[PDB]
Amino acid sequence: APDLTQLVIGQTIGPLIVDAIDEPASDELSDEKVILNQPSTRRIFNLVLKDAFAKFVQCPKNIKWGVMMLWNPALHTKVLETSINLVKKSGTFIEDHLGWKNVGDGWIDFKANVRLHGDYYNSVTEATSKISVYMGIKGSVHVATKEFIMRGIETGPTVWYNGIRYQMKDGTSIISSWSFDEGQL
Ligand SMILES: [Hg+2]
Ligand SMILES: [Hg+2]
Ligand SMILES: [Hg+2]
Repeated sequence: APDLTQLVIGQTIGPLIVDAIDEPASDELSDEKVILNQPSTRRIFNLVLKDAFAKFVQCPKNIKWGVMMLWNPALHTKVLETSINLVKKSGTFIEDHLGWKNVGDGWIDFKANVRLHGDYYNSVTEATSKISVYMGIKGSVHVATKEFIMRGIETGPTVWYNGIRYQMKDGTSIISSWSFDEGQL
């Protein structure tokens, strides 16, 4: 297990470089009447890390959050399920800030800064680590028809692992792939 607790910006550690070191329950979400009456979407955030990162820090390659987002006059977020690699019930999905406007025909266009978190327990070291994903999302909602369109991720996703932002040694992302498609776990 590498010691990742005393790092500085710019350092190389194994196959990685350190880019940064200072990381930045409503009843409504569980009421099928609210879900019926409001624009909502159920999505999976599927994260696949590169092998060299995953093996080095001893964190599994594939992490998934099953989430819901709901628009309710505003943007409400909830983790429904996580992949079995994350500590049970440790997943969180939070909206930090939101901007929106009416664009006519009863549509609203929005951008939000959101973050996912979860804990991972290493059974060899018996230590728990924190995974964080920051992203800026864009969407559109139509309250009358209850339509919620996810129009993509504009900033991020940016992964922090135990409060450190890594890149590969060659400056590329530690992420192999990600998706934020409709679905549930
Ligand atoms: Hg990880
Ligand atoms: Hg907010
Ligand atoms: Hg990670």
